[PDB]
Amino acid sequence: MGPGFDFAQAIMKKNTVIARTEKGEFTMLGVYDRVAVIPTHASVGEIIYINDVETRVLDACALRDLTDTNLEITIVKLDRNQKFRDIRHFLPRCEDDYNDAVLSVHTSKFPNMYIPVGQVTNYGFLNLGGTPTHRILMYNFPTRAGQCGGVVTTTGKVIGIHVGGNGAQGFAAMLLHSYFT
Repeated sequence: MGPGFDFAQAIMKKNTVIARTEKGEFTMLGVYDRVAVIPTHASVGEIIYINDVETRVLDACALRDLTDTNLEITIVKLDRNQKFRDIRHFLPRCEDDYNDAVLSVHTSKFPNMYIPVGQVTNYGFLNLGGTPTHRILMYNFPTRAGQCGGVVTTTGKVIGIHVGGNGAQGFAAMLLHSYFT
């Protein structure tokens, strides 16, 4: 509808796949080469389905901060025959608050879904499903099951991936440039 949705659509059309684990179907953001991200609660194993094709996982790292606190981001290297467009230059360098963000989801249940979530707070600490979690972004939208892995963007930045909600607010894990050097 406008330039927020334009940037979101550009990311979805080239930099997302549908990932399936034993824990469900997730939006998965490809960042560069064969490297992608997914919520840690997807429980990535040795094999994952990528657009319904059996794919070997070459490496998987569940990120934690230097206090040994969950960040809810798993970085996955896929045994895929094709690279992602390199979008690392759209990643923020530091923790921040944002205006006018879009959450974009693409799964079998929710194809071509875009949600204007509005203002995004650097929330910080969240007890996410019982697990202490840091670097959480919050937006005041009633996000639902099937949105995990959804990409959070502003115009010109890819800022996070959706990891949960409480019925009234949604929560994303930050993406930072330093995760992907």
